Amino acid sequence: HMSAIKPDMKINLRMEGNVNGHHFVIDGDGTGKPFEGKQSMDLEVKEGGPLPFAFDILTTAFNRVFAEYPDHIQDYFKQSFPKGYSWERSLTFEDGGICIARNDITMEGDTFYNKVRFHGVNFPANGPVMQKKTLKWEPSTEKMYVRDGVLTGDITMALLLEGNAHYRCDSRTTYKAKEKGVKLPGYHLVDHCIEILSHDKDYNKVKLYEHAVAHSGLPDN
Amino acid sequence: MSAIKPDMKINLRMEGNVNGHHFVIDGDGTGKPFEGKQSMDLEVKEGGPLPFAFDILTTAFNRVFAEYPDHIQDYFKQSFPKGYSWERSLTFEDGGICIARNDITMEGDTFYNKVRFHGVNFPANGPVMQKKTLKWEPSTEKMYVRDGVLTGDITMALLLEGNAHYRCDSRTTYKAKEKGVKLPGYHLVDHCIEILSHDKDYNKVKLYEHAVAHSGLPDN
Amino acid sequence: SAIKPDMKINLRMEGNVNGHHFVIDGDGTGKPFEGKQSMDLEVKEGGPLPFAFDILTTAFNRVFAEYPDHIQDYFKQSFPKGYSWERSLTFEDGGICIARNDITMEGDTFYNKVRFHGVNFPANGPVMQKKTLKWEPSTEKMYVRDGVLTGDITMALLLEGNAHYRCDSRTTYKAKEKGVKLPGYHLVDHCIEILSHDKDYNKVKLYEHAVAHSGLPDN
Amino acid sequence: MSAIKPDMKINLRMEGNVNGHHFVIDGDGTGKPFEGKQSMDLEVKEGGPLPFAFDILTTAFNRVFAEYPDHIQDYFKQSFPKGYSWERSLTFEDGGICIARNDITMEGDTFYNKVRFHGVNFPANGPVMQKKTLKWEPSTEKMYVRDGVLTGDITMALLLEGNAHYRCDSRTTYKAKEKGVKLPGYHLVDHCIEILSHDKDYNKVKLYEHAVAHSGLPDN
Repeated sequence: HMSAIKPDMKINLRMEGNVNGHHFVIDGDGTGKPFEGKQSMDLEVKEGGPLPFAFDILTTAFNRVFAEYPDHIQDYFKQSFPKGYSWERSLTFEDGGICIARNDITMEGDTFYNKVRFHGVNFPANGPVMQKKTLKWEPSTEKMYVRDGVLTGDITMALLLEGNAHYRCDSRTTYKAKEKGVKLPGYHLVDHCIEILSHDKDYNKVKLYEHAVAHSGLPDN
Repeated sequence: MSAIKPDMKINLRMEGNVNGHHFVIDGDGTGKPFEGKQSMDLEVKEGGPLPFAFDILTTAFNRVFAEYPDHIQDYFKQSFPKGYSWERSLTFEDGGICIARNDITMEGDTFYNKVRFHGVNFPANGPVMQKKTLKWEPSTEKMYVRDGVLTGDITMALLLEGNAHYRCDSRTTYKAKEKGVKLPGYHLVDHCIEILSHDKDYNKVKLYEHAVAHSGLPDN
Repeated sequence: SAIKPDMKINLRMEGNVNGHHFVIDGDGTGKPFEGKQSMDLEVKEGGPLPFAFDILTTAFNRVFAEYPDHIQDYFKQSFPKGYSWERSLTFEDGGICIARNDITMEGDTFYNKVRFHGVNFPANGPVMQKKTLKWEPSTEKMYVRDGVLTGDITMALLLEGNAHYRCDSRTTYKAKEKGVKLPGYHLVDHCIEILSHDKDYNKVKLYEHAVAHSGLPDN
Repeated sequence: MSAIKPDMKINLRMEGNVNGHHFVIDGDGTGKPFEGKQSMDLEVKEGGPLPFAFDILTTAFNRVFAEYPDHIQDYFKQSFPKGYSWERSLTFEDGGICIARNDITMEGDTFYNKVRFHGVNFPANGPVMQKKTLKWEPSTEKMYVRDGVLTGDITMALLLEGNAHYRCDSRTTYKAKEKGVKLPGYHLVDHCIEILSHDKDYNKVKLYEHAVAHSGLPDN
């Protein structure tokens, strides 16, 4: 239908979560261009700071409506508004650390609202996360498809570590629309790149940016 | 002057969210720490009736209730009266993943458990959302130290109607709250857990568990 | 190089999946610098295969990837002495495959000795029941772990009725000669296709196109 | 008139490759199936000496030698004179991934095993390639039926030099050569395996394993 999505969107996000027995609340004002698949956010930890973990593991939980979609790819995400949609996500890191995240997404005019939740367990004390040895998320490629009838995305992720070592994480998100009638898209790919643009010593304030582009792979891309 | 007594009470509240259905469950239990045997009556206070298999939360309803033999260090009875806390991951073969955690404390003859539980990515047509589970099969927990921390891994299996099984890998880390508590060597904990009875919609459940720690073959 | 812009390809695989043994020969031709290669495969032994042919197909040389100038090309750098890989394919339903290929080049031809071993596919899975359609296009991630080039992939077989069958690959790349320069983190896009086949895939014509890039926001 | 005797011989030859290194290990030993014990002296005919920890081949060297109680259907002993076969995947925590196979048959009082074994992606600096393993810890195989086939999953751990552990998940699929043989229901199989003896190079090795099957708690 007609979406309600206009090319400059405000972004309003709200995260509550616990890693390793440590609670934190974080807020973010942000703005974006859904149709260019770009956005940036100003996160500010409202409780639980300084976080004793790496802020990087939180970042992808900070909306694939901001994915530049070609018209030969069904945009399950933009066609899900006004009503909106919600995702669930597991992150499984290679040292048995595992997070689950939920984000539920609505729209009040020029603004997306995100009630996000984040939980992480089993991070080992001398690992990259708890010792905060992380540098950035490398550029990834999300594999999009339908299983048991739900748009699913899997990703093979890797965090750059000091020493230019890499820390592997597997990602699986399930997206569900709030409204009936949303066409399921054929299998596709979504390149992204996420980025901490600026940040203070303790990470209590953070500038985040993301660029996500959908494509069919080779070749034709 | 022991912190652990032969007949103990168990007081628990869990709060969780699986597939986005919120819930709070409360349990009122009794145990025999030295016999590794305990039972519990749980009543759902919010979220009833639960739209997923009650079974998935049951191991998240305390290893002080294991019978430990003298030749295996008993970390959990050693962690009291101050307490301890576990974090747990449950990874289901169909994408089902839960994380959970329990902070156990003690007042006199009573354990106080604050428990959380979050489950994502269970399919609509799987054994959990369809409520086809009957019971956790009796299982063996592998206990070992990794990075300063007591850790158990378990190959779990949920028995289903039609008698197929449905697999879960669990990892649990246990952390004493007081310093200095001595880490056990490598060992095994035998478990069996059961819903003795329940009301139709699982708003009231009586749970029972039994765990016995051992060293395996060939000394058992 | 001495890797020519038009290479020929000599393949020879020997395999065993679910205790079914097979031997498969393939000869083809390539445009290494364009990142493209097709091959005519023939099952010399153990056919008609009791399982989906697609699972063997990535087992049928990253040297055929278009590498841009800002990315180290480990694979063409490894020649003319060559390189090797072991790979593991972990499928969602417990089915596991491992593969190895030694890749040598004498003259204008690449030679591959390729091994491939599969265990624990369920009797009624998409693999033993032949319900696979094609691999979907993919995107290998290349990084270094413990001084060895590694490429991990989120793979997915398209099946009958458009369902998918997930698979996770890990591949480790080892240059033959010492101290060949390890590349920085990067991606290869892939697309592999059976172009045509006969009834029981005793005869198979394959194509693959790989392009290396450093991801957004550049690619 | 039962096929299996209380004192069998074992003839086993293995062919294998880990990390591009080929090898052949031949074997000769004995054991008591109804007791669930066996032992064998293993000779490296080729590939020797072996770069990698010898322990990772050890479980790949027959559940016939498992002690089953009358209340559990013994799939393996009900497989013979015809015999049975297994496939194995070993998935190590640091990316190392093994797959193995064996066809077990019988000729008189001898079991004959054709063992294949292939490990890939073991990190040059790991305990595997660096040979810092000491032993497998005692374990418990979880036996159940998937798609009509006997499948046992294990939570394995290697003890390494320095009191650390190395984790490995096992999945084995068991298939009789004979039609009809009836599958048991869920059970546990306690294992313990031991290099009893070996030369500095590990080209000659004496092995011992002990298997006992049971219903787990509280029926053990």
